[PDB]
Amino acid sequence: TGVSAEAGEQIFWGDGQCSTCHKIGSSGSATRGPDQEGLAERAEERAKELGLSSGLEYLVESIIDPEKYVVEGFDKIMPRVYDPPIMLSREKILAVLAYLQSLGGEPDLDAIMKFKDKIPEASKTKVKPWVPPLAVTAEEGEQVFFDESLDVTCGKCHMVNGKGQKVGPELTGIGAIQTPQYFVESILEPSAVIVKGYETVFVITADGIPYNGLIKSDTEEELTLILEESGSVEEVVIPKDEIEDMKKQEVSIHPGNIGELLSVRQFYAVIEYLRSLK
Ligand code: HEC
Ligand code: HEC
Ligand SMILES: [Ca+2]
Ligand SMILES: [Ca+2]
Ligand SMILES: [Ca+2]
Ligand SMILES: [Ca+2]
Repeated sequence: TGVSAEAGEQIFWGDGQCSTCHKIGSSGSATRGPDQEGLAERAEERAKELGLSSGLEYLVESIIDPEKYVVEGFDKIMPRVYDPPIMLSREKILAVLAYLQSLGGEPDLDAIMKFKDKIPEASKTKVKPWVPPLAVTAEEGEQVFFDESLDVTCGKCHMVNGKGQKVGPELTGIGAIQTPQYFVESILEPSAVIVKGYETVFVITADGIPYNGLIKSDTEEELTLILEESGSVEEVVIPKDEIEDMKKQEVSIHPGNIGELLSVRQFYAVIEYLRSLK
């Protein structure tokens, strides 16, 4: 569809997967990444802070090396979209850059095209095939994911296509977006990346009672938390008028001991299941 902001808009909201994490003002509802309304002017400010040549250069860097600068208040969750699974082509990345410049600015197509030689070509990805060390399948991993007889049951906290229970985020579609490495880290190192909105808070009430958990809901009169202990979860409803302090902690309720609770087979099967969630 060429290199035009119009093409880029279709890709951002489509096969680039950008809108699965980013909203633009009142368009979209995704929150895993920052709202991109006003991004073109923000990029000019980022480039100044970072000693880059232009806002455009910051936008390019943000796609080609997402980890190089991490927006405050977010973790290293954005994938390299020119690598698997997304495998977004170079022409589509150039188009998306034109779209990003249109978010409060003016696309500069000649300037974008000069960055072509810095954008990796998806077909030339250097990522190696994911090969688990024993034979596992996605269907086997689905069984593990929902198995309530294990010492961890992913489905107690994550929904897929209407199955499971919501504590952490819904995982439907994540295999179209994320890498097996991100799945490994998410399972075994849960606090390395905290999905936005799923932070643990530490609350203290006026009566001196502590509660540490994630926020399920937050109304004008009640804060509902989900607490976790030994893989089980529990709700508590705290009257807002009784809250003395609340602080976000960079820690996850996803358990930290899954490497002790899943066999090698179960673990690699679950990864294959996650990859399959297109
Ligand atoms: C969720 C898994 C994401 C996907 C898919 C995409 N992005 Fe993203 N992006 C995400 C986060 C959490 C962050 C902030 C942390 C960081 O890496 O800096 C970003 C950031 C950006 C930025 C910078 C925004 C800023 O305010 O400075 C840009 C320009 C950006 N992301 C672009 C972008 C595009 C075009 C995507 C589709 C090809 C895309 N992102 C996907 C999370 C996620
Ligand atoms: C509730 C006590 C949980 C259990 C059991 C499991 N997960 Fe979890 N997970 C939970 C939360 C609250 C969060 C968000 C905060 C964070 O740590 O990032 C997560 C996150 C993930 C992710 C990342 C999702 C994303 O959108 O990027 C993945 C891939 C994930 N969790 C996988 C997963 C698996 C496979 C589990 C069973 C072995 C599992 N989780 C259990 C909460 C809880
Ligand atoms: Ca970044
Ligand atoms: Ca995590
Ligand atoms: Ca009140
Ligand atoms: Ca209790």
